[PDB]
Amino acid sequence: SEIIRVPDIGGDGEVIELLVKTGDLIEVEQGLVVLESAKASMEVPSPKAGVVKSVSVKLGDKLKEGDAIIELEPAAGAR
Repeated sequence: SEIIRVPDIGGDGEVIELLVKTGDLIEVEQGLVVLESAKASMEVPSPKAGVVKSVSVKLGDKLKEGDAIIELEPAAGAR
């Protein structure tokens, strides 16, 4: 699995709402979270089609770029 931290926003990223859960399988397109900026709010979908494994963040919490956000587990066959 790979950890997905905050991308390059150019400022601080405050979590507004969370439309995901643990064990939920996302897709390459569906949104994932809604962070707000100092001049515009941006959303971040799932960067990989996997199943949420653990949430290292919360709703309303603040995070600075470079900080880990969540850990998706893209079962690449494994079996």
